[PDB]
Amino acid sequence: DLKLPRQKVELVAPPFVHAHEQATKQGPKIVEFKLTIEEKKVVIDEKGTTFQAMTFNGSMPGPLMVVHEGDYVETTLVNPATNTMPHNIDFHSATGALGGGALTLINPGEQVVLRWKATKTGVFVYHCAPGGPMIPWHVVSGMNGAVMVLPRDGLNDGKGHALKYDKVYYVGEQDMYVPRDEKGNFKSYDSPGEAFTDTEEMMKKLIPSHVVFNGKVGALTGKNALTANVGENVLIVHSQANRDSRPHLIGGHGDYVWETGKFGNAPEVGLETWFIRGGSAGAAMYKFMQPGIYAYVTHNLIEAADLCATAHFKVEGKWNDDLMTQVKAPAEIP
Amino acid sequence: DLKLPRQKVELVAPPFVHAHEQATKQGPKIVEFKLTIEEKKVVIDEKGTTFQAMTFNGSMPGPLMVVHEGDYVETTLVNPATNTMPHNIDFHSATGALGGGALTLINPGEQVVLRWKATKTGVFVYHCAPGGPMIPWHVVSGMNGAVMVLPRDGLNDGKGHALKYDKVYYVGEQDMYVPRDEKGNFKSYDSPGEAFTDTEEMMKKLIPSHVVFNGKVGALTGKNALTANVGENVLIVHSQANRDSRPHLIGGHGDYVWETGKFGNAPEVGLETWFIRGGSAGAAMYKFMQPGIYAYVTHNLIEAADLCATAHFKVEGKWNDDLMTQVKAPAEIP
Amino acid sequence: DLKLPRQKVELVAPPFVHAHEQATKQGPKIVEFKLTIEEKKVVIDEKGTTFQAMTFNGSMPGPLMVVHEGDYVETTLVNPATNTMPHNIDFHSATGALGGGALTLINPGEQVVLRWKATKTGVFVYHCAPGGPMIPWHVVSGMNGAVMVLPRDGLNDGKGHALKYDKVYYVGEQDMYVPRDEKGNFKSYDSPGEAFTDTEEMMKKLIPSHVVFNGKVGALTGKNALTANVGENVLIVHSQANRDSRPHLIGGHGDYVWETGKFGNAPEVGLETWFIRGGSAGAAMYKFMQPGIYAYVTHNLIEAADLCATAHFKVEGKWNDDLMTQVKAPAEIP
Ligand SMILES: OC[C@H]1O[C@@](CO)(O[C@H]2O[C@H](CO)[C@@H](O)[C@H](O)[C@H]2O)[C@@H](O)[C@@H]1O
Ligand SMILES: OC[C@H]1O[C@@](CO)(O[C@H]2O[C@H](CO)[C@@H](O)[C@H](O)[C@H]2O)[C@@H](O)[C@@H]1O
Ligand SMILES: OC[C@H]1O[C@@](CO)(O[C@H]2O[C@H](CO)[C@@H](O)[C@H](O)[C@H]2O)[C@@H](O)[C@@H]1O
Ligand SMILES: O=N[O-]
Ligand SMILES: O=N[O-]
Ligand SMILES: O=N[O-]
Ligand SMILES: O=N[O-]
Ligand SMILES: O=N[O-]
Ligand SMILES: O=N[O-]
Ligand SMILES: O=N[O-]
Ligand SMILES: O=N[O-]
Ligand SMILES: O=N[O-]
Ligand SMILES: [Cu+2]
Ligand SMILES: [Cu+2]
Ligand SMILES: [Cu+2]
Ligand SMILES: [Cu+2]
Ligand SMILES: [Cu+2]
Ligand SMILES: [Cu+2]
Repeated sequence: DLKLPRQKVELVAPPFVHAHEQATKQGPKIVEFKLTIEEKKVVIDEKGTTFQAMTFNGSMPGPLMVVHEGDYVETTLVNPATNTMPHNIDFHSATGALGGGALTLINPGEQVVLRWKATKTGVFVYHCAPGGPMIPWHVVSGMNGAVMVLPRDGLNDGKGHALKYDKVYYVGEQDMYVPRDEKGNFKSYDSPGEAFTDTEEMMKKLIPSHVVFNGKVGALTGKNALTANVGENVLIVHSQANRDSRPHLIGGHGDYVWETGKFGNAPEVGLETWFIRGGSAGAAMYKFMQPGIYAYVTHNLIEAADLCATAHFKVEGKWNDDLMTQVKAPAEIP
Repeated sequence: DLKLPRQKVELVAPPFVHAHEQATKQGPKIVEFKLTIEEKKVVIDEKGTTFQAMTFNGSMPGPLMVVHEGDYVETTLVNPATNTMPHNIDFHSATGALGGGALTLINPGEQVVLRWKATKTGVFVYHCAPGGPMIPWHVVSGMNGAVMVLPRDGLNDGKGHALKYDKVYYVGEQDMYVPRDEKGNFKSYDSPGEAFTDTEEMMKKLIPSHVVFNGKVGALTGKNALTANVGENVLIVHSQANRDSRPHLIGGHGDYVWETGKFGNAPEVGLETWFIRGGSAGAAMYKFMQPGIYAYVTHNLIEAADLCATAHFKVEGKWNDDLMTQVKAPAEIP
Repeated sequence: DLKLPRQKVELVAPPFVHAHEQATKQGPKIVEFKLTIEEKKVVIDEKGTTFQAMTFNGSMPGPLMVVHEGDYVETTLVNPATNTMPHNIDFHSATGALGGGALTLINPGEQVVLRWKATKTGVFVYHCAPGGPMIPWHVVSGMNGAVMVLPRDGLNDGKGHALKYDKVYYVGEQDMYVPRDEKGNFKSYDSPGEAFTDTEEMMKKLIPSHVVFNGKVGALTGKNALTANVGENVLIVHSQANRDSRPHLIGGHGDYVWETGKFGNAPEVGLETWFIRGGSAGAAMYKFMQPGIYAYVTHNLIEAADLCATAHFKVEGKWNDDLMTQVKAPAEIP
């Protein structure tokens, strides 16, 4: 009965984002996505700590889905028989049925197809939510991602001017709760079910052992640093499905920031640090002015430096001595 | 000397709100309220955990008081002789004398009458604040509520359009600190005074044992679910006198949100999750589009699902398949 | 090559702020500041608890630096040989080289001179950031302050009207992590290096032992209360380099608040409590209407009353009975 064109999207792993238009002359379509749930034991730090992860499409965060206002998002959610638990999906962008959660509960061996109309613009969390105490556990195990619903005319600054990004990255931040044994070492478990009792006990005390971007300490550093060039406008979408975060680009700013993440509201300008409320996504754009390394952090610096929540940008281009210069290099005090 | 008409209000227990006008053709009046303090041992969870509560009018939160800009709010605060402690009241809506606290300290057996002019619009916390370390203790024991100061022309969207709600609910969120004994069971106490030493020790560690709406786990579920119909615009006032919260309506949105709670500022639009700073009230309105059950939570999902901070809405009306539909019910993977 | 006039500033200790113009007819200048790092053991509470502090210019917070948009800020950072550790400086107001941190690392016995162009208006954090796990440790040891970059036309309300303050105060809030011994007493250490292992262990658990303004419990009370008169417009700049805060003026309001701290955005009006994201500064102005004592707090009241985060204002002037009056003093219940 819904007679619109269908478009398939090939999702890509974060922090990258599948190809899409900002402004578009397309009208509404049914945009088709597939998410396959994977439960897996992963390594989350450089010491080799393991973690019983539960993921959409194998990644933490789940991939960014991008559509336009008035599109219909049709998701095939697949829970292979190789998984152990039921799962579902709640889209904060969607209206009704607990975001879709009440229509998508699938046992191992099942799949389901949900369609929702993208009536609200912005960046939004999606996450699993199977019921009761399982809700936080599946979310903090990694089962969360985001979806971006763009205006058909692209982004604007609330003063009539278009804001076009040259690239977009998705940084998903994950609070993780890994219990310790008596002597103080992190515990390893054979299954998510086996990890549950100790992990819930820790969860209820509200202090994570790790806070990471893209699923691991250091994920977005070295070979996998984010990149830009001087003169490039970069959009950084940041999500946190369970706990607050305060993003900050060290050596830069948020030129235009939607900290609550919703494009019906004008962006704020010229921020140092912004705030992602737990259960939300927000977005910040910045035009790089200087080359070199930047760190992108949550500005609880204990979390950033000690618990895992640091990414890098490596930026190419020409240094601008008008903006900053070392007038006198380090020298002995006279 | 103040020669205005007097109007009595009969307060009602949360989450309901006493009858009031949004837009009004009344001019300023002296609006008369009575709050009677009650210290009492209550049950706060489905396991039968007890808690030494201290309340305005017997409830957590204290009732919502509603007036209009330029009204004078005249409160008779009563501390019956059956209570054990001194108490007072600080209105964040008021100007001077620590919000009224410096003019309202009453021993058991006393009452006091305070008047303040409602010069600031919005939703505001009120709470007890007797001095020193007693301040946090009385607040986290339950002695907090809110007051709404409406513009005389009612609410607007900051773009010239009236925003009229069909109903309003007040959700007061309470962080509670219940100590445990050596074997890990919650402790019970014979009096607030007896609970104080153990409770303060826990308080200073900044992790609540319970986070509840309307005073108890499950208070706003089952028979006492919040209700609406498709097409109804519902205002949800949310307060937290001591600790941050991040409200979220699962399956809905905040169509118009004043997260800082103050009507001199335009609302933000189309939010997924909003943020109530500890020590404040905020407000969100939503027009329901779909029938069914919704959950209203703080979106720290550990707090929501595990510590008590979940309410339900039951919504009547016709399902809208354009907004959401289950294209294919759960089935075996091909 | 940069041929502008040079102006020296004599910094003053917080909460006071060096003399400056709001609106100015001066054009851009090179504004010269000197910061001398001091590592020192200090007393942080009325019980005599000691703390291994690391400071810019001897104070926590470091002093407020005030310039105008388009000025060049030239800082001589000095690390005397009497210190033990390397240090540097990151300005959130600056563009490039990790805010200056990558250009300012100095060993004991060295100094460095950094210049940055003040292209972003607002209040901004500055802090030390020597690398890795040292970053949070130096910040939570006290090595943070703020810089205010004013529009050349002064502040405005976003509706065309000037906002001129009669005085400005800088409240720097510091989360401190002081370990305890087995019997529960705070530990003392002979050096910052000796304090590091125990202090890091505690830091990673994300619960401070103390949260203070101006470096000590009670710093901004008694002789050192903040002051005002009825009719005076006071700007309160609040910073927190590592952890969120929720300022509140008990008995007052935020008449105009930039909670994200950036003057390119209009202020919000009529707030009760505002929110300083960790890693940022914000600012609130209030015109006092009533005499008497006010408390200025973070409205986690446990932190305010029990962990140290309370300042006072003493305000002179005439009481306004229209705004507030005690209709009936405390009396026996009829
Ligand atoms: O940036 C959103 C903000 O901008 C305003 C103009 O101040 O509206 C603009 O953006 C709307 C949503 O994209 C457009 O529909 C509108 O035409 C455009 O002016 C605000 O109304 C809005 O809050
Ligand atoms: O919603 C408050 C927001 O709306 C504006 C118009 O953009 O003012 C409106 O609301 C005021 C307060 O109710 C009215 O007095 C005013 O007349 C009306 O236009 C903003 O000024 C305000 O921030
Ligand atoms: O208060 C900042 C806010 O005000 C507006 C007007 O609504 O611009 C004013 O402030 C700018 C920055 O100081 C001035 O350049 C501008 O001329 C003045 O109108 C907004 O554009 C801005 O967000
Ligand atoms: O050693 N088990 O906690
Ligand atoms: O500047 N950030 O640590
Ligand atoms: O290298 N000292 O001047
Ligand atoms: O058993 N008392 O903590
Ligand atoms: O969608 N909320 O868990
Ligand atoms: O029910 N299985 O297709
Ligand atoms: O007594 N040392 O922790
Ligand atoms: O009103 N403040 O506690
Ligand atoms: O002092 N009693 O009315
Ligand atoms: Cu799941
Ligand atoms: Cu959710
Ligand atoms: Cu009390
Ligand atoms: Cu208060
Ligand atoms: Cu340092
Ligand atoms: Cu920083």
